[PDB]
Amino acid sequence: NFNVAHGLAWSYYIGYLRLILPELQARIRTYNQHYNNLLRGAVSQRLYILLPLDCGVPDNLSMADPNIRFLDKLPQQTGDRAGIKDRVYSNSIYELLENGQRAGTCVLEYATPLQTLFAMSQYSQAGFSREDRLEQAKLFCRTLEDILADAPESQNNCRLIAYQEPSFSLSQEVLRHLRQE
Amino acid sequence: NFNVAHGLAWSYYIGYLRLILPELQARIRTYNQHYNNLLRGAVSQRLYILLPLDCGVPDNLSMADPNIRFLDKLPQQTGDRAGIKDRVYSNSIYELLENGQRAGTCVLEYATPLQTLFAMSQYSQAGFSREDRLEQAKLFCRTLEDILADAPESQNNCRLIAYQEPSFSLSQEVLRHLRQE
Ligand SMILES: Nc1nc2c(ncn2[C@@H]2O[C@@H]3COP(=O)(O)O[C@H]4C[C@H](Oc5ccncn5)C[C@@H]4COP(=O)(O)O[C@@H]2[C@@H]3O)c(=O)[nH]1
Repeated sequence: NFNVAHGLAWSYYIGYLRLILPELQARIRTYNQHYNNLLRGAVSQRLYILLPLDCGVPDNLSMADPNIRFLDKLPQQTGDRAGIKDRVYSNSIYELLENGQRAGTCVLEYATPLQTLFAMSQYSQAGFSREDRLEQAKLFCRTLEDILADAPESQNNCRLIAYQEPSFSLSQEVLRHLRQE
Repeated sequence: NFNVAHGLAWSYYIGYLRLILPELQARIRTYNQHYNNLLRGAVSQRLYILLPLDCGVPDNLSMADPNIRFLDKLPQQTGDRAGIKDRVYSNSIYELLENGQRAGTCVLEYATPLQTLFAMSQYSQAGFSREDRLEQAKLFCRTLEDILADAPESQNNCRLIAYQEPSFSLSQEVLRHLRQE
């Protein structure tokens, strides 16, 4: 069942990343210059993409870690897509707390196809076991990294954060990637 | 390569159809009662989903047929999704012209995963030929129909329109499905 995660990764590139990454720096600059609080640190460049290998993808990031707190939305990106006039692509900005204080600010989200792998393992008609789910999650991330390595749209625009939970700190995991830049 | 279209279909259900179909009747009623022109026909119930087996999915439906013309958007559906606060699900309403006159009004769009199958066949690193694309497109539609047949979310909410181009009239193809209701 190689083909499942392979297709989901290509889908994620074709239907999302290649569309939004080219416009993301401009959107962040606009946020930083026009909407961001005058007294706060700039939003980091780059979309940070969370890849939990157990495909546990909560809708609310504050569920996964208290130290990750919603700050604001970027300006919306819209475009006609497959018969939908002005389909909306939206991204959320988070503050990352270290010792009750802001250590970082970045555009952050989960790779939503990992939600599909999770659900497919829960639905009997999908014919996809829980054991194949880790293997698929890993294959998804490899394929995605292979794609972005060749992608002209990835111009230091994008950072993948793969992780496994065995207390694990997600905010620390993100701060580690954020400080490397 | 059974697994490609299989996963894309499940993804389409999990990440879209199961989320929007339950709320679609309410959204259409709201449009019909509050936003729709007093003197026009009601928008049909049901989301009409175009499935061109050649995976030719233009962004603008007026490209595919002059007689299909954008009228309006439904009210937006929003929800927190995978770390994105207020991700937007948007649908477009079209008028369908027969002899220069309005014969029908419906919420209409293409199945966007067919765009992924198309693009995957164009990108060398995807390892997916044009010949496998028809087979995958067919498998996508079968899997989707299998899912919706068991789906509690599909409550006469949803109509699949599969077709192949050999002049073919898309608006007629849609009017045929629309008049069956
Ligand atoms: N028409 C229509 N189809 C939709 C819509 N939303 C999802 N779908 C389709 O549902 C399936 C599963 O969705 P996922 O969210 O798990 O995966 C997505 C995640 C990412 O997209 C975004 C977009 C905005 N913000 C975050 N991520 C790329 C990937 C593929 O996205 P698509 O190529 O658009 O197709 C998908 C896919 O086939 C919609 O609003 N309209």
